Amino acid sequence: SMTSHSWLCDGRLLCLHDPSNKNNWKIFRECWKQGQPVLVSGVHKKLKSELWKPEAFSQEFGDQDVDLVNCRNCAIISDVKVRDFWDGFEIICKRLRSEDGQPMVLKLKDWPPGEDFRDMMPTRFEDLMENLPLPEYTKRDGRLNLASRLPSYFVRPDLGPKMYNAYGLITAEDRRVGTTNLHLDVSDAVNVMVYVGIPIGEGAHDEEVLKTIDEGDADEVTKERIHDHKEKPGALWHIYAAKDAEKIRELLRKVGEEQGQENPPDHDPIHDQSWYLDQTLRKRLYEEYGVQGWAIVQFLGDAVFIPAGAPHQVHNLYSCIKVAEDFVSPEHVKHCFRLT
Ligand SMILES: CNCc1ccncc1
Ligand SMILES: [Cl-]
Ligand SMILES: [Cl-]
Ligand SMILES: [Cl-]
Ligand SMILES: [Cl-]
Ligand SMILES: [Mn+2]
Repeated sequence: SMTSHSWLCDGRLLCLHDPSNKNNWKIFRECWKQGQPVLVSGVHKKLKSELWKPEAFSQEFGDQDVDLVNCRNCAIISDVKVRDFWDGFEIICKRLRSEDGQPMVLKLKDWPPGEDFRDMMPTRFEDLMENLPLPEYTKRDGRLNLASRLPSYFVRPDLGPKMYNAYGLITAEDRRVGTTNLHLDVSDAVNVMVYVGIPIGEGAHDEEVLKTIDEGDADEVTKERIHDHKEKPGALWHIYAAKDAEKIRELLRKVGEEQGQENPPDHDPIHDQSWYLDQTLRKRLYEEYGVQGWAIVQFLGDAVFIPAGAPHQVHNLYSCIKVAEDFVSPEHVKHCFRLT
């Protein structure tokens, strides 16, 4: 039967089932006040699906200049055309190649650039903002969004949304690599998976995707969404409570030292955005520091709510289009305050 919600991560993660249910706030707010992330499924069904395809982005915007990142070695590919990224999104034999002759795993950097999303893509902007879940929190003028209401004593988020476009990681070696490394944001955010691209030509790597989710520490209820409902999995997240950020810094300082980095004892390895916590680092965090995280698989249409100050990392399983909006909830406004 249709139900209001369910639990993931063995009861530690709320999953809301209907993105436009006017009563969601009653379940949401209790979980949110405790510093937990929240998942809302089904947002894809509310969107105009023709607006969120890689072929449309290539056709409409393909002549713009951009930089890309090689996810495997963090190298920048400077001043290429945006079509060079999009035309390889699903067709592997069209991807830019590394010196070694392999197709590259690429991320499109800062596109649309800065705050231009609304000006460049006015129809996409309308379609996203009108269909965000928890609208009193997430809309620019929502009754519980303080972004437009705070003085300069608080860091205000840039006008959004922001897009995250990147290929899926492929090999066993790629399992230890991040699409986006561990970092934190001083505002809350909602991140929506608007498109998942399962490739062709080398499209058959369905079994390395299961070993990544399994080793990623994903829960048994999550593994059932694949095998039983045939939903398309985009990305594996790890999120940590804001209260655990300093223990995470202590671990990454210890590991930097062991790997012979030379860092001052105050340096911030989370702000550096230089680490991805692989299965080894996540076990060590748990055992040596007492810190447990939320391992989340974001499927097509899943909205991930990320609390202000919560460290998080993302590993694309397949090619993804994500769109995120920043907001400032009253629950987490401490995280953006400039004093004490
Ligand atoms: C896939 N999204 C990448 C991302 C970057 C920063 N924060 C959250 C997500
Ligand atoms: Cl548009
Ligand atoms: Cl709401
Ligand atoms: Cl990064
Ligand atoms: Cl908090
Ligand atoms: Mn982030």
